[PDB]
Amino acid sequence: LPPPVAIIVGHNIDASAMPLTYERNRFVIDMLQHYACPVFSHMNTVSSDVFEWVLEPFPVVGVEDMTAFHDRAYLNYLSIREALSEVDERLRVLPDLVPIPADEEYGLVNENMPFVGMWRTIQATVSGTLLAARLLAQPGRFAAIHWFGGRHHAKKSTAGGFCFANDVVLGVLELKKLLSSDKNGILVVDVDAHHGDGTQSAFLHDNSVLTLSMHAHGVGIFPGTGGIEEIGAGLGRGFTMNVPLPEGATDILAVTLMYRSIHFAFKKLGEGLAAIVIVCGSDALSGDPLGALNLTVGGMQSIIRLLLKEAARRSLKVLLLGAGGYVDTSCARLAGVVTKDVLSCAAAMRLGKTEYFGDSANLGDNLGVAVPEGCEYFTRYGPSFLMHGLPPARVSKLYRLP
Ligand SMILES: Cn1cc(CNCC2CCN(c3ncc(C(=O)NO)cn3)CC2)c2ccccc21
Ligand SMILES: [K+]
Ligand SMILES: [K+]
Ligand SMILES: [Zn+2]
Repeated sequence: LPPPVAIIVGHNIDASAMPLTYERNRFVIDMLQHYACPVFSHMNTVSSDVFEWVLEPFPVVGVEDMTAFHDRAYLNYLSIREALSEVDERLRVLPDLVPIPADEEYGLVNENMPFVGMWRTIQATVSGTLLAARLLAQPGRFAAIHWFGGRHHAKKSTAGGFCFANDVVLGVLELKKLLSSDKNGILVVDVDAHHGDGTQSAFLHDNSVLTLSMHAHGVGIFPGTGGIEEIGAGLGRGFTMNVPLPEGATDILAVTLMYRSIHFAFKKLGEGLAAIVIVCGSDALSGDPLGALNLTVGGMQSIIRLLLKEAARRSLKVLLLGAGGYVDTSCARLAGVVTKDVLSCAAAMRLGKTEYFGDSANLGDNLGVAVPEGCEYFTRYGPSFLMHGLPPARVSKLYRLP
C-alpha cells in the first residue's frame, strides 16, 4: 500500500504560478517543507510512511483533457491565444497581451486578460489536479493535496475571476469516474471568500455532486451570485448549497453556519458519499485585500477538520485544493496547518487511532506556534512570527447577523 497522503508538487513549482500571485506557490511549498512535513518523515531525498512528495510524473494535458467540462472552441482558443497578439507595452512577469475582439465572447477581458504563459499555466494547473485525483483513487490513499489548483470561477465557455479552466470540476469528474460506480458521491466544500460559481454551474442539475460554498455576499462583492436561494435545478434541487456571509463576518458567524451546513450536506448524501473535495482559499482570512471576510487561521482550520474527521472516521477520500489568497504569508500559514492536519489525520488512521489531530497544533487554542526559523521566507512573517498571525482587518469585524 502507498503512503496515505499524496502531495502534488512537481519539479517546477512556478509552472502553475499566476501573474498576480507569482511568488505564492513558493511561500506555500516553503511552509509545507519546514512546518507540515518534518515530523512525519526522515526534498527528493525524504522518506515517509505518511506522505509521498510527488514530483513525477505529471500527465501531459491538452484540450482533450478539459472537454469533460469546457466547450471545445473555448479551449481551442485558449490553446492558441498567445499567438494572436503582441505583448502589451504601452515590467511584470507573465505580462498581458494586447486585447483582441475575439476575447470578448469568452470573457477573456479585465481580470481575465490573456498573458504570456497562460496556456502553460493552465496546463500545469489541470495536470496537477488530474494527477491528484488519479493518485487519490488508488487503494489505501486517504488524501491528495494540490495547493496549486482551485480555479473555481471558470465556466463551461467563459473565464472569470482570474480562472480560465476549472480544474475543480475536472478533478471532480476524474475522481468520480475512478471510484466504484456503486459509491461515488462527491461533496465539494469551497471556503475561498468568493462564491464558487463555476463549480456550482457545472453540477447545478446534478444530484451526485453536492457543491457547498461559503463566501462573502453583498453589494460590490464579486461575483455577485451565491445567495441562499440558489439550491440547484432538476435532479440537482437540494444539492447546491450556499452560505452567503455579510462583509466582514468573523469565525463566530462563518464557523457556526458552516458546521451546520456541512452536517446537513452529510445527511443529504448519506452512504453514497465517497469523497470530499476541499477548495481552500486563504482570501477569507482577515487582512486580505480582495476577500471581504475576517476569519482566523484557526477558524478555517476548524471548518476543515470537521471534513477531515468525517472522511477519516468513514474511510473516505479527501482531495484538497487551493484557490484565492492575496497575502502570501497568510496563504502559507493556512496551508501549513491544514496540511499538517491531513498528515496527522492519515498517520493516526494507519495506527488505528480514534484521535486524528494529535500531531498537529490546533491554532484555535495553541496561540504560540512559531513559524519555523528554517523557512526560506522566515523574515517575512514579522512582527511576531507565529503561525496564526494575520494582517490587520481590512473591513470591520462582524460578530452578529443584521
Ligand atoms: C461580475 N463582476 C465584475 C465586477 C467588477 N470586477 C471586480 C472584481 C474584483 C477583483 N477580482 C477578483 N476575482 C477573483 C477573486 C478570487 O479570489 N476569487 O475566488 C478575487 N477578486 C476580479 C474583479 C464585479 C463586482 C461585484 C460583483 C460582480 C462583479
Ligand atoms: K467559496
Ligand atoms: K449539485
Ligand atoms: Zn477568492
